[PDB]
Amino acid sequence: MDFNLSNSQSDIYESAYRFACDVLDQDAQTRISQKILSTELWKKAAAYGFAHGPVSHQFGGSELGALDTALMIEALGKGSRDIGLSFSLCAHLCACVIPLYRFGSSELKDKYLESLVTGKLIAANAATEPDAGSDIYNMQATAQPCEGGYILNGKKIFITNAPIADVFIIYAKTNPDHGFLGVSAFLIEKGTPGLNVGEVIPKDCLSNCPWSEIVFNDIFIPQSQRIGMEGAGGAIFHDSMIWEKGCLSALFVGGLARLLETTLEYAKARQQFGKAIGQFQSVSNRIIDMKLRLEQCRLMLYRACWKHDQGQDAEADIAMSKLLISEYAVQSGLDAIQTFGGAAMDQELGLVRHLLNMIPSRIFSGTNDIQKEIIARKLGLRG
Amino acid sequence: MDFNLSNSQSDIYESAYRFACDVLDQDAQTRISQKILSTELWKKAAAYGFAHGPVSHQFGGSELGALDTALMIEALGKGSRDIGLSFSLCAHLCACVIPLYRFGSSELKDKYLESLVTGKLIAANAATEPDAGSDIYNMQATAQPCEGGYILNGKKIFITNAPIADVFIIYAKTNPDHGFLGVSAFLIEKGTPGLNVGEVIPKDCLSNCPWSEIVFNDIFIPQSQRIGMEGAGGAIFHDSMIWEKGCLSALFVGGLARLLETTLEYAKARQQFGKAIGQFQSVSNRIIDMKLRLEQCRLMLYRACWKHDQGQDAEADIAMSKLLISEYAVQSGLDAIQTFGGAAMDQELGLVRHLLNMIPSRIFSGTNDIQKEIIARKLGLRG
Amino acid sequence: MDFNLSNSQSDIYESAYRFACDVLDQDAQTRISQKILSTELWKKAAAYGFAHGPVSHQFGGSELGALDTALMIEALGKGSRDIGLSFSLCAHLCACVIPLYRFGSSELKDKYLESLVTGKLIAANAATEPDAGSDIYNMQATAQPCEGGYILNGKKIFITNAPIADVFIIYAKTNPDHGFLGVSAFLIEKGTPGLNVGEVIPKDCLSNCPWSEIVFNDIFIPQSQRIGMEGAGGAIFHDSMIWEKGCLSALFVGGLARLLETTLEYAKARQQFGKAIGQFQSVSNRIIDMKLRLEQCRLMLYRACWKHDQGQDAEADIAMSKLLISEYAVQSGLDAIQTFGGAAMDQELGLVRHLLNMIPSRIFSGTNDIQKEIIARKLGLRG
Amino acid sequence: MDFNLSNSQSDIYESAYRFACDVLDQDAQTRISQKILSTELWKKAAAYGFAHGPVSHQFGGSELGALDTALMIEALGKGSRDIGLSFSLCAHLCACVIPLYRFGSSELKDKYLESLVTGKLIAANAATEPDAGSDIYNMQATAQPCEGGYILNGKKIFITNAPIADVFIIYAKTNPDHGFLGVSAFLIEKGTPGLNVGEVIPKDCLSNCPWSEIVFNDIFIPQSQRIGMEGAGGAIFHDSMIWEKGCLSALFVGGLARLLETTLEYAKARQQFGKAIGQFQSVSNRIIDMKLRLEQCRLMLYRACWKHDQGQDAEADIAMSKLLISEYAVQSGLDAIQTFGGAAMDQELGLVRHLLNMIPSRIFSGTNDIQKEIIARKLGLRG
Ligand SMILES: Cc1cc2nc3c(=O)[nH]c(=O)nc-3n(C[C@H](O)[C@H](O)[C@H](O)COP(=O)(O)OP(=O)(O)OC[C@H]3O[C@@H](n4cnc5c(N)ncnc54)[C@H](O)[C@@H]3O)c2cc1C
Ligand SMILES: Cc1cc2nc3c(=O)[nH]c(=O)nc-3n(C[C@H](O)[C@H](O)[C@H](O)COP(=O)(O)OP(=O)(O)OC[C@H]3O[C@@H](n4cnc5c(N)ncnc54)[C@H](O)[C@@H]3O)c2cc1C
Ligand SMILES: Cc1cc2nc3c(=O)[nH]c(=O)nc-3n(C[C@H](O)[C@H](O)[C@H](O)COP(=O)(O)OP(=O)(O)OC[C@H]3O[C@@H](n4cnc5c(N)ncnc54)[C@H](O)[C@@H]3O)c2cc1C
Ligand SMILES: Cc1cc2nc3c(=O)[nH]c(=O)nc-3n(C[C@H](O)[C@H](O)[C@H](O)COP(=O)(O)OP(=O)(O)OC[C@H]3O[C@@H](n4cnc5c(N)ncnc54)[C@H](O)[C@@H]3O)c2cc1C
Ligand SMILES: [Cl-]
Ligand SMILES: [Cl-]
Repeated sequence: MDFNLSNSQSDIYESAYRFACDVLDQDAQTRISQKILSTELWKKAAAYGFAHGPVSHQFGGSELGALDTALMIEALGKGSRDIGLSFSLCAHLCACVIPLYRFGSSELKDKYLESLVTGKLIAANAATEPDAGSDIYNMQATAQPCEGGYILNGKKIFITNAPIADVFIIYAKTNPDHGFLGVSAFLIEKGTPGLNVGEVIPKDCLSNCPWSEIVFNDIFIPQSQRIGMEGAGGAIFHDSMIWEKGCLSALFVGGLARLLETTLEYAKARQQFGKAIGQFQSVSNRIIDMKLRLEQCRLMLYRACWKHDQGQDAEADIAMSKLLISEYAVQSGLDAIQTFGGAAMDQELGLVRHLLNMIPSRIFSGTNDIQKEIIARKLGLRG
Repeated sequence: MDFNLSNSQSDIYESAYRFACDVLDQDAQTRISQKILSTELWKKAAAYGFAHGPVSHQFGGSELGALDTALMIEALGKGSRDIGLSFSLCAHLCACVIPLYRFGSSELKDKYLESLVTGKLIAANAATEPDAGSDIYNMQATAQPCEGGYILNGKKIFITNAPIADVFIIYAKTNPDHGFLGVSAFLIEKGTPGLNVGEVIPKDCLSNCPWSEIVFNDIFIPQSQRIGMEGAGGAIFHDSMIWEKGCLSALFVGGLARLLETTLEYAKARQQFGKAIGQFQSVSNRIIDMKLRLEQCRLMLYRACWKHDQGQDAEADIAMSKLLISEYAVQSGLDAIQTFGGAAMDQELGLVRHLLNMIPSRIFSGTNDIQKEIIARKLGLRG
Repeated sequence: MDFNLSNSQSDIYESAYRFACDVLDQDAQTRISQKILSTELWKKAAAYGFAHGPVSHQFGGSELGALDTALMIEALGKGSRDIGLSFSLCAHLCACVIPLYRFGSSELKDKYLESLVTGKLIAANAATEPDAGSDIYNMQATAQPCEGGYILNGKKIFITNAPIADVFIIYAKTNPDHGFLGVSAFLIEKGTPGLNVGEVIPKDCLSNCPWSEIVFNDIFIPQSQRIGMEGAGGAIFHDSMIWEKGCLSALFVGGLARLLETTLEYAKARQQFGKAIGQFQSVSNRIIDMKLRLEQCRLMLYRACWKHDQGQDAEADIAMSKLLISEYAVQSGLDAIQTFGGAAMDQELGLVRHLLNMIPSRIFSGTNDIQKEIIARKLGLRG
Repeated sequence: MDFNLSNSQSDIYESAYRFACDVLDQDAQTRISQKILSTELWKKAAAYGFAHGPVSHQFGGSELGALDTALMIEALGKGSRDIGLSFSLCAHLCACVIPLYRFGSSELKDKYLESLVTGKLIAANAATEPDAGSDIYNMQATAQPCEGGYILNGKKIFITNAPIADVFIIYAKTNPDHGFLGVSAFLIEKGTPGLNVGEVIPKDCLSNCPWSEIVFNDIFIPQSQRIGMEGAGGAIFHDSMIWEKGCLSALFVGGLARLLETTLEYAKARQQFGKAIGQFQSVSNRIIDMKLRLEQCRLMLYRACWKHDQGQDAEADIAMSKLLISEYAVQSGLDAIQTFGGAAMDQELGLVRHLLNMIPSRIFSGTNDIQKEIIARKLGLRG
């Protein structure tokens, strides 16, 4: 039992924090105001190491564990205001790079993986459908086996990075008899005949992180573009979501550390009735809640990632961390706004934008109600 | 003890609801998207009766009580998506029309009141300052008595309607010896020398409801433009805030009724795992919270306004209603977003915009921490 | 819309309050300490009017509506510390007297009803079973039709008043083919062969309100002791629970009014750090929550009972009031303890005992989770 | 960063757990029912090691750190239902043994310390007064210096173990000019002239853990019985409370682990409506809250104790852990009762007694409002 980072981990965190502050946070306000995802800046971040994670040196990666990867992402969330870009980059890492590395054939990895790890190519993960959100294994897109590969039809929605992606990691049914056991995963390139990528659909939350629908109209998928074995697509999706929930969520821990520092400074400086507003217990009690939340969810995050790195079953731990981080990120965003009062409306300071950016954290990679269902199942309550 | 509306009250509510749906809600999505406050549409709403409240027939008003006025505003909040326009109109009524009617001289009312009641003129209330928010009686703007009236200097911030107002109801110290007893109220016209109205300052919440700063540089206020007696400005401000907290807050009760209907319809229609999502208790428990909140805060609102109409001391009741409505409006906005999941990001449906519009309700007219301080004082805990 | 009591209602409340203070609360501390239910005192309360409710003058009652009955019970909850006795009396009224009056034949009412209304006889309602709590229509006790009546077998648990009852209102299946439509209700006398009333089972909550199990071993029920029609027992039980949830819950509104007055007095009188503890916002914020809860749940209670008296469908309103009153009674008990600190441990003052007495309010007459299921069904979420 | 116990720590926990189950939990139900604190059993627990903590081998101790000591206490809280005895023992360790070891002279330690570490003698800590609870440095008891020592007068209340203690660690003012700097600490023996120990005062929470008032009437304290330096009594008290809040609170973490296991088993076994009640999300969502709380507060506890063992400033960490453990212990007690419904009233199972035992955890060693004030001060909000 030890609660210090190693020297190596401290160096990883500090280097990522410096890059986030000195590279990505530069001119963030202009990109945020204009709703710009700068692909050239995204690629520099990818190549720095944010697209690497556990990938081996063979493919340009850093062989990091889950805890190391989470520390880099926590630093990114604390140091850069451009959380939409950070979310886009981390989705590419956790839901696209990592499954290709963990399950792709040698041929597929040799063709695509280093390009994704360096950001030469941007990827999008396409699983969710109009009638398959939480009930993902109800997906209806079909990859019908045929001579030489598959014929793919269907529609995916809510696809982060789709408007800017060069490749798509898609999940579809190769056996409509089954749910989970009937899904396979495939890599398809932008421009393939029959792949219709929709225009960006605007949103107020994470507003410069592009998403859109994609429609498959009779796409031919060559056999060599299947990721993993036939029917393994549910397991591949599940594994990718463990990585996304475990490490991507660290963004919001770093964002909460930043928010709490801003909120503490204001509560010490702003005076009403002849005293700092932090001296009123209505004000300080909320700030203490923010502090309590930050410390608890950071420890839960670190333990979930450490358990994964030890080879232990961390599924419940990752569901608990994803739930706590996202709940605490939203609640603390509300508490920071309450601390500032009318001053919270300022768009430069961005407290309201911060709350908006935290709202989807309770939805992405499985809603928090679904996290409770996962934990309930691990506790024996779904037998 | 009776919980029905009278026939007259039902007619007032239904007429206001029809106007909100059939006039104001028409083309609201375009104005919301473009961040437009249509002054011509605002004036039609004012003249319909939303700028009338308790004003007598002599000045074009309807002699409504607080409960009647709140019902009209509740209908407005349920029927029109353009809550920024509705907030702007209700601020003009509660913080400008009503104090002028209740405290202005015959001469001032004869010159200005009917124009404000018909919306011929738009008014803004200017009390808050950089160093006087919750601690309003710390305001530093000074109206120094001089031959013929006053010399006014100072700065006001967060002033709803300032960029579009023709007249300003301003509060300033006529005696810097005192706080509350040292404030007077004045009506000043747009264009008076020394009145510098700032450009609109954008915000994400209530985004088409304009606000800005105003600076007074050596303005001469003629004696006849003082509203009420010298030093009564604190009492006038206080009375105006009772009306704003009591009736303007009804907007958010009507908005919660609308939100709950939308949320119920979706939870019945959207299916996952082979059933409507409303069949999962994680989903329905939040919707029941929304229902419980709506019923409780509507009754608290109605009782506060009824008590005022009976001539009873309703200050604690109004503080309790303002606190409950705004807390419940924010919490229910969060719960509706959670019900919809990724579907909540759609900008046309506007669930995220609705949450943004509810966030300032816990701040305007006195924060909810200040409402607790008012209630504490009424309960004898601040002696 | 009116929020005053009538003169008649004010008189009912005040007379009940005086009886609760001047009769029942006398020597309550001794009975509470010794865990005594004084049947002679219970009978005086019954005869005063607490066993009357809506029963007609023909049978000794007062023809009160639900709101009148709730006011009497609210006064009882505020004026008497002996809430175990009050709960016992109100269970007899709402679950035994009222169904016999509403559904019993002329012959059964002529034999028993006036005796129950005067408290000459004490009754217990026996519905719950080991395997039928929330799922009450799963009850397994059987009243098998036979020549002359029925043969009754089964076991009931959690039966308030069973150790002191002279008569039992029992629910059992007359058709094991059905659930709700298969239940009938019967009145059986203490001492009937085969009726085995268990010894009192102690509890820490409502500790002097006796309950026990009852076992039926081949009881013969004569035909004339069926209450209502064959198979109407589910409807009779349901109606009785509407009365119990609607009016019995008023006990806890009166108890919260008493608790809040005690808590306010202490927060003004107790000083630490040179000021009354009510001046610290951590302390006052909880007391304001208690006040907000009291006002909201009293209005919800009154509206539910008024709607019933108007002949409107009040089922959702009664479920909402039962849920809010019991949740707020428990939360406010916790908040009063927090206000007093170590002083809350005093057994004479009884703040901890008060919390214990409120704990079962979230369980009796249907748990609060079941109240949410009822409200969900009324909102169309259980179709 | 590592989240495993060492082999030594696992052995400490497991040995303490076995002793708690196989020695202390034996016949606990009888002692709980009769409100008995068995001093002979208490002494066996003390001698086993529960009175040792950090005390050196010289005095019979085990030289444990704070984390080791907390693990032993967590095991005690999980393994023994007799939490009143466990609280009594841990108060003696943390508030009496530890300050004597850390601050007492060689002469005082040689006379008393090994006897306290073996439980040969029981000690009580007497700091709180009628007018000095949270505001402890307002204590009014006076130890007036005189020839040969001090004359002690005053009154202490809420003193755990006073009715059974052989020695008292008392705090009193040696300089009524100052608060914190004016307090000194002393050891006095039962039977000293002028020491009047009150009779046990009963309570419903921790009901077999005796407490009482003590009155000092002109007690002569010889100079050699002062613990530490003159005026160091505030620092000694503060240090003792760090140990009590840091390690004694582990009792409630172990109790929550036990409660959660009991609650999970019931939610799997109890069926209504044809399924285990754990399958209803209203039920499982609360159990998941219990699980989330247990994991978070155990990690916060372990980190606070580890930081203390590393020589770091752990004051904020200990205040955060004491607050979270006690809040989560109370909330989880409420949630377990809600899970069981009417079955929670059973006195043998003791769910209601468990809630009662957790209620004072939010008060002892400083209320949770005071913990927030400590954290606020550490965050710079009390400057
Ligand atoms: C920012 C963001 C980025 C995203 N990026 C991607 C991406 O790149 N690729 C991709 O494939 N998808 C992506 N998604 C989609 C995401 O996976 C879905 O939003 C998620 O699976 C939830 O599905 P849904 O939104 O359809 O909600 P629904 O499943 O319709 O849920 C609606 C409500 O019902 C509740 N509910 C549903 N089932 C249950 C149940 N069994 N028990 C209890 N409650 C239940 C939910 O918790 C929620 O409250 C993204 C979403 C967001 C918000
Ligand atoms: C939508 C909107 C419209 C507005 N329109 C107008 C307008 O037209 N005219 C106008 O004059 N003003 C207007 N205002 C300003 C409004 O009156 C102020 O925002 C309000 O008075 C709060 O002051 P503040 O924002 O400076 O917050 P502060 O007073 O700085 O409060 C900051 C924090 O400290 C807390 N706090 C302060 N004092 C205490 C205390 N004693 N106890 C406990 N907590 C305390 C607050 O509750 C809050 O959490 C508007 C504001 C909003 C949001
Ligand atoms: C003070 C008191 C007095 C009583 N007096 C009487 C009396 O005089 N006569 C009598 O007949 N009975 C009486 N009862 C019993 C009472 O009716 C039952 O306690 C009640 O019906 C709940 O059943 P249960 O206790 O078996 O809990 P269970 O039904 O076992 O419930 C256990 C848990 O599962 C939850 N749960 C169950 N089903 C669902 C569902 N569908 N959805 C979500 N959650 C669910 C519950 O809410 C609870 O959290 C009394 C109870 C109390 C506490
Ligand atoms: C189980 C138990 C065992 C105990 N054992 C001992 C023992 O052995 N020896 C001993 O000396 N004492 C003991 N105590 C007493 C304990 O130290 C006091 O209860 C504690 O210091 C709180 O003081 P109080 O109870 O007088 O509450 P008060 O100080 O009167 O507090 C009342 C309320 O005011 C609040 N409050 C007070 N000041 C502030 C503030 N500045 N800001 C915000 N809120 C504030 C509190 O949080 C609380 O809500 C024990 C108490 C308990 C419950
Ligand atoms: Cl305060
Ligand atoms: Cl469910």
